Amino acid sequence: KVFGRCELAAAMKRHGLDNYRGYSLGNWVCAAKFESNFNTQATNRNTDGSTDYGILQINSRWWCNDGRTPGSRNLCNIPCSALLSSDITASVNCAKKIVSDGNGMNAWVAWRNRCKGTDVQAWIRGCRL
Repeated sequence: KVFGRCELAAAMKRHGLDNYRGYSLGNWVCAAKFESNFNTQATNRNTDGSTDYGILQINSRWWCNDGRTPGSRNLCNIPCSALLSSDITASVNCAKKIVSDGNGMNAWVAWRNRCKGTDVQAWIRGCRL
């Protein structure tokens, strides 16, 4: 499923992310934009052989099991394909463990490089929330 900016925003607030661990809604939307282009089915391979899954590109090294990542953990106790559903519940819930892990949203390299220190508000501009 490919979300609209505001739809994704709406769903993310609904699922408890607005100011989750201090991170306003615009951060999560911006991160989603640059990780997956709002597309729930997005997959990409990392240089280490792990794969990134979903709307927020959650990775198999630590957070999920995809059956082909040797020497990895499954810290969100999920198969990585659960992260590609049209329902974002699993991705959000897992994002909350990641984001609560010490490094905050810096765990997402696209957040720190593209969203951090920028006007993240603009990502929710014109949405009913």
